[PDB]
Amino acid sequence: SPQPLEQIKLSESQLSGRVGMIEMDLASGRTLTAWRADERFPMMCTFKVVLCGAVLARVDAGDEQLERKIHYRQQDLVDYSPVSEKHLADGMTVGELCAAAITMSDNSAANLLLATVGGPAGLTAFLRQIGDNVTRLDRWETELNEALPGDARDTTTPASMAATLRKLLTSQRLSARSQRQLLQWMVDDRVAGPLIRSVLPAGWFIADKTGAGERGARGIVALLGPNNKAERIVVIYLRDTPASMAERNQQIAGIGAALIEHWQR
Ligand SMILES: OC[C@H]1O[C@H](O[C@H]2[C@H](O)[C@@H](O)[C@H](OCCCCCCC3CCCCC3)O[C@@H]2CO)[C@H](O)[C@@H](O)[C@@H]1O
Repeated sequence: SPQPLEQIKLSESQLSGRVGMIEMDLASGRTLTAWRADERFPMMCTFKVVLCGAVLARVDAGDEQLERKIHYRQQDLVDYSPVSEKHLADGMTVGELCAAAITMSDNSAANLLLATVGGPAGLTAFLRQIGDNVTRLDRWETELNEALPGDARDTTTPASMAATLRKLLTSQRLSARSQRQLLQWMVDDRVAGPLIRSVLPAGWFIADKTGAGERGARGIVALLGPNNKAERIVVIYLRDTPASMAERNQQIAGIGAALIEHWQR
């Protein structure tokens, strides 16, 4: 592998798309590697980590309970609802909805939770309240994945998303238990977690949320480190590439390979 920056460049030229990337020390917030870190990218499903952050802040404040059962109707469901479509009769707890959103990328679960936090405008207000003045959610699932060229809606930057994920996981803005829960939901990702582990060297920690949208948009926010520890936040977004899903996945994996190969840095 080339050095990470060189691999990222190669990825842009092979994908004919824009890559944005940041590697950040989880403990200190040190930015180690940055590429287009201040450019906008569609969040896609990665927004669901922030969403569950807002939910947990409500729980901490006594305005919400993870146990609270939410009942919903079929008319409420949107495209890709693998868990929520199974519980029309019996409902799902707020905590179950969070797990379905982060671990199983359930879109209707995400919308149900969005309802509880004041919708896209409420989640955006929450971002401002934790000092993220860049990330914005404007739409619900699934329109938020539209990824129109140049459209600022539903976007973040690698730098903002990394800083925000660090704030949610470690800054004591959330309670100890809530920080632990948000981390655990990312540890439990079923969409990409088990696949990533299958290709990581022994000893490497992974927790993640992945996202996918239109026009090539792909992304991952992750915690990664050797010695079974979450040492770094890695945020990678791709946009405006015509490439196959498989090659987008491979290119993201290649940037990861470069990070691992050149870790001691
Ligand atoms: O010397 C370091 C290591 O080099 C190789 O490991 C390879 C591994 O065999 C390959 O499968 C992976 O591909 C990359 C897999 C990454 C998967 C996605 C990563 C995510 C996580 C963070 C967010 C972005 C993407 O590269 C590493 C590093 O070369 C050797 O196989 C391994 O024995 C050795 O310990």
